[PDB]
Amino acid sequence: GNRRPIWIMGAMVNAIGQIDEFVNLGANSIETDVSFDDNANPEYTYHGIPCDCGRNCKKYENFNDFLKGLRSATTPGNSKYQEKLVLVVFDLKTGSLYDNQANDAGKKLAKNLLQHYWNNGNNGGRAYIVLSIPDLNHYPLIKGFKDQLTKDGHPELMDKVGHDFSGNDDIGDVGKAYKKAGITGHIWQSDGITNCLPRGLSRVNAAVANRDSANGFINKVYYWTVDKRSTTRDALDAGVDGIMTNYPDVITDVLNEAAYKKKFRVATYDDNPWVTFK
Ligand SMILES: [Mg+2]
Repeated sequence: GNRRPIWIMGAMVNAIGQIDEFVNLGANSIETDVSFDDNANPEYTYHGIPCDCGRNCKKYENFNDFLKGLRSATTPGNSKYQEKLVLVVFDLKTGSLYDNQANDAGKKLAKNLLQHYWNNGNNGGRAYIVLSIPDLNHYPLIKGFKDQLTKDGHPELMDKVGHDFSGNDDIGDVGKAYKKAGITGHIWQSDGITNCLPRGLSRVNAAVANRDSANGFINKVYYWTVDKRSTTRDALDAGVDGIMTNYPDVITDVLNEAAYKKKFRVATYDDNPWVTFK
């Protein structure tokens, strides 16, 4: 049947210059860390130590600077536009906040994205965005984000927004979180661990089983962080939709292997990331 569209996602793309670096190596998507200040306002795109093996952990920007860069990379006609860059996952570092600031953090995030990425609806960046939350108990962040875009008069930009819970929680507990949050679509499911440590495919397989089941809730599954061809092949054979990597050119080389070219292709803008592949 048809080739599954795959998101090749650059890991820890936290400096404006790294957006071209990863996209030019073959990524169609990036993952970016977002730190929060003591008032739940996004502050930096900063991961810090410890981080993946072989990476400098300390590159960062002011978050709104990063968003203006990412807007340039994803706005047709801009001198820096990358037509291939179609998804951004924000790894929201809400661990520094109290649980009762999760909703406030969603609202602050929406205000910044509206102003600096979507430019108040004037010729904004076109990428789809996944709000990845590391703690299921922070699910109120989603309502905050949606209510703030609604208040600001751009509720439609939620068509460009999806969701992930990154903590490797049990799949049924993830689904309960989404039920609590009132969410019924646009759901990505991460599974992974730092490239520094080993991991098998058991939870990836459970996430794919949920995604492909008649009444499951996951639309897409992505596995992180994968820097080896063998691991790439294992994840593709498991049926994942995304692979997060420090080396997009390794993943691209695997997808260009003749057996994999028959079964997968690199996702473009017209592949809606919220639709389960059939
Ligand atoms: Mg991260």
